[PDB]
Amino acid sequence: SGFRKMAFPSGKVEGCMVQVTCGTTTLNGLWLDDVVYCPRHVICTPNYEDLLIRKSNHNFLVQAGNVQLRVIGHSMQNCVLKLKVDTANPKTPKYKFVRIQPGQTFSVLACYNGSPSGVYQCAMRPNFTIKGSFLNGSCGSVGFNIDYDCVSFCYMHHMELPTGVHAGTDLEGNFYGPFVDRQTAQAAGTDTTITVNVLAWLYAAVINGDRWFLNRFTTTLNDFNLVAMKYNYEPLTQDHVDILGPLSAQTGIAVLDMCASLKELLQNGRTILGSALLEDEFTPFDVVRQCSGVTF
Amino acid sequence: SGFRKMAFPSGKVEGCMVQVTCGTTTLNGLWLDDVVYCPRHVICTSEDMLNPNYEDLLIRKSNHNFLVQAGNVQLRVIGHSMQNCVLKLKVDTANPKTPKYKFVRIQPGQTFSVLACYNGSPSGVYQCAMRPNFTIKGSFLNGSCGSVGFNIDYDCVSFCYMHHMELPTGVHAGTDLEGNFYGPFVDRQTAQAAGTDTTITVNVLAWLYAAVINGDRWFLNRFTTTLNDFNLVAMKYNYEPLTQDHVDILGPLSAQTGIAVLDMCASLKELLQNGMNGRTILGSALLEDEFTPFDVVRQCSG
Ligand SMILES: *C(=N)[C@@H]1C[C@@]2(CN1C(=O)[C@H](CC(C)C)N(C)C(=O)c1cc3c(F)cc(F)c(F)c3[nH]1)C(=O)Nc1ccccc12
Ligand SMILES: *C(=N)[C@@H]1C[C@@]2(CN1C(=O)[C@H](CC(C)C)N(C)C(=O)c1cc3c(F)cc(F)c(F)c3[nH]1)C(=O)Nc1ccccc12
Repeated sequence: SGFRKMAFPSGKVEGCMVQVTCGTTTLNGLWLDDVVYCPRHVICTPNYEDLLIRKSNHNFLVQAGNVQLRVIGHSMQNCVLKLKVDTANPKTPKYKFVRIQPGQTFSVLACYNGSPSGVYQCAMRPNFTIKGSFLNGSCGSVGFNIDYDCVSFCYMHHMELPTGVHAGTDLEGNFYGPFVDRQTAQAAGTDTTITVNVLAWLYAAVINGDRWFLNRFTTTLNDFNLVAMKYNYEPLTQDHVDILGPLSAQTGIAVLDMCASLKELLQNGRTILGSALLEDEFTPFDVVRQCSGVTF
Repeated sequence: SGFRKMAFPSGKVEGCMVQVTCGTTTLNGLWLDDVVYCPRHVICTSEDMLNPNYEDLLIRKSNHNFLVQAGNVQLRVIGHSMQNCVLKLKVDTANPKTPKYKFVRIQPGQTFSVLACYNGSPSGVYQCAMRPNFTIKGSFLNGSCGSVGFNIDYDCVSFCYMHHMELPTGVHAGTDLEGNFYGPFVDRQTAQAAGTDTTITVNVLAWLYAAVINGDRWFLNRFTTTLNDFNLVAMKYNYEPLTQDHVDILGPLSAQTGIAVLDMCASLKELLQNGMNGRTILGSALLEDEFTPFDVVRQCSG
């Protein structure tokens, strides 16, 4: 029993982290095969096309611990810098690049100077920001999930907003949300609660012996959606009902019955899983992987 | 900026996890050098779990009775010895992935990362704290015994915990890497009760300093208190006593924010009497006690 904010085992990702230095700027790089992916803002003192044409291969100092890697080429893809290196990473795992949807979670391996400092779970907020923990030097730190034995890289850290939340790109350099890689005052849209994730966390509470919030009532998907609007909650789709199915069968509580419990919880407000708020940073798959004991 | 429940990168520990099987029992083992450390209850029979005689069961075991697997590589056991509640299995090959490591025994209130494993393979990593009643609030299912707790300063892995059992309340109990249980727990399937748990006061105060560092000031007040008056309050709320030693360790955080410890104590006293009134501190609607003053410094400074 027990329910914690559990990250993925970061072992496969640590073997990919390298230090990238350009001028007086030092950040992190993701070494996969013979390419090092890192935020392009490492070339700033901005016109990225201009600054990149004025760079040579040896202008980029890449370090894998104490081993200096020789840059044999460089190219830009959106907001990511791709540095071709002479040696392929022997610790390159089975990996792929994915772009996650708002509401999806991932583990962040925070790094400084190419070395991993810590690991934590994060959710891609519906306003396309992450509520992470990043200090100066953590750009290039990545977000990932693990399915079977494949690392799915979904996030690269680029910036912090004046509000304290963070923003970054997928591994193709495409920013999540309306953010740009300029050191300018940027504002995130009004954030909303990930409804399907709160429902999955309520199923995790039933699995761990918390039933006080349950009620006899059931609802329709349309009535529950009218309620979600009045509370800044993301709409619940029929697709979300299908992904909640396995958790609904394991507890014997229909999704629309748990929706009537969530409606009641939102109108009145005890603790659930040691929290005094409705937690939205656990997907239905996060609940299954923790409560079923999925390994990697 | 930002404040999260941050675990240590588990890479160095994943390379040490092996699967240990004894009879019909399968659990996790920690492979360091040519020794595999695991909970000794792996030698218990499904029938006699209440009062096993470990010295008696270990004398009737041979090296070939222990099946150790490192992924797909079966390791040959060349010897076996018992140290308190841990079983140490001498193996023929030294772990090539053995990191720089040491064994430490933590004090209640201290935090650490838990690499949860099943069948020798890592499932997940979370942050934990040694509760004042000597239990941990882990997330563990059957087959998780042998999973370890660790801290990684510089490049050395401090192994401080090995998972052994779950108590009827859903909390967990285990040993240090010398096999000494934390608390009054024994490795038997006998009726065991953890004492009434209490809140780690110094950790809540450190987390309040982390909130000021991250721009949360709503809970602050002009009042100050004495250490003795605050301690009378802590009792009325099931909080552990705040000692002068705790004031000293909180010093660096107090100097970085300019808020005296006894002033933050008057804010905690106020927070305990009213609550949150709908407000949140660092995204939590409760007073968090699982961050030591050193965890706050690690995360906020680097
Ligand atoms: C990456 N190495 C660091 C880590 C940091 C963001 N970051 C950057 O390099 C950012 C690059 C820009 C996208 C060009 N960066 C400097 C910012 O995001 C940034 C700078 C400021 C301010 F000066 C003021 C401000 F109000 C603001 F919102 C800013 N954002 C990160 O994740 N956290 C952090 C803290 C301190 C310095 C750097 C970074
Ligand atoms: C380790 N492989 C598993 C994981 C589990 C505890 N655990 C054990 O093997 C424990 C060994 C004892 C110390 C001999 N174990 C069986 C328990 O701690 C245990 C068994 C029971 C009960 F039958 C009833 C009960 F009320 C109780 F509190 C028990 N504790 C773990 O951490 N969580 C878990 C869940 C289910 C099975 C095993 C384990």
